[PDB]
Amino acid sequence: HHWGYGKHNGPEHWHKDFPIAKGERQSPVDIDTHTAKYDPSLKPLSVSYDQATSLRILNNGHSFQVEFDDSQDKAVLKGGPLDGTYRLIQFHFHWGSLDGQGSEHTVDKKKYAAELHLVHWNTKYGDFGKAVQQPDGLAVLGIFLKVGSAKPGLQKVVDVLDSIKTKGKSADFTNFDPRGLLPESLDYWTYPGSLTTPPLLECVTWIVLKEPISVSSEQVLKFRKLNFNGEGEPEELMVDNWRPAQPLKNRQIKASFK
Ligand SMILES: CCc1cc2c(cc1OS(N)(=O)=O)CC[C@@H]1[C@@H]2CC[C@]2(C)[C@@H](OS(N)(=O)=O)CC[C@@H]12
Ligand SMILES: [Zn+2]
Repeated sequence: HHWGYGKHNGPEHWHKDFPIAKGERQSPVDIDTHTAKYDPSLKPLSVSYDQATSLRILNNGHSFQVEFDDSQDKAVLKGGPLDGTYRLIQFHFHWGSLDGQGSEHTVDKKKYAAELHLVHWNTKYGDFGKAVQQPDGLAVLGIFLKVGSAKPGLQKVVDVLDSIKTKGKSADFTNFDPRGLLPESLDYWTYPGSLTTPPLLECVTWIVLKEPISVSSEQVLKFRKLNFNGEGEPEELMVDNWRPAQPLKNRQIKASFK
């Protein structure tokens, strides 16, 4: 009886195995745009993905993830609210069964069709497993997806999903350029939070971009053909793998823009 997103093991159950689920800096949250305050102390944000080295794509049983070589400073996030250098380890998505839901963060209670998370760890802690034990160990760049025009830079991801339909399947996924998944503007909101799945560790500086990317209905439909189950098990479509907004508690969301 492991955690997931079903009726009997979904987000409302997670606290029993992971009591930090009810903690003081849980994610995601609703971003109330009128209350977020512009912070002119924020330094410019820096997304340096030109030397990114993608390796593999994996169906992990709750989403799919594209993994990178993080054994060197090759794809890094710096600047913004961050002190130091954070290395890209993987990206993944959360999405809905219908276009009206799927994102984890919301904006004035609006849900997007999906949300991309580019996960990075602070190089001062040496490895990802040590970084997640630190309050400033991770920086996750969140990007909303809305349904409209296709995102050309996403198509290479969508076309390999057939090959990783079920839990535990992976495929070679080299030479993928994550710059093709970014919107034009790097305007963002930032706040201190957590992993949005178990173990729910409170180790993340969240940086959520204001501008969504557009993906086509066909692209998102292919996400919804994935399976939570393993091969040869009853088919359970991988949809609605998002955690709802959590209490903001004693936090302020800051904006990089006026
Ligand atoms: C190093 C601690 C640890 C973290 C994570 C996992 C296993 C982990 O190891 S363990 N021993 O607890 O099973 C698998 C689930 C992973 C999580 C790191 C944070 C992850 C990438 C999440 O990223 S997110 N949504 O941006 O917070 C979604 C999947 C998460
Ligand atoms: Zn995520």
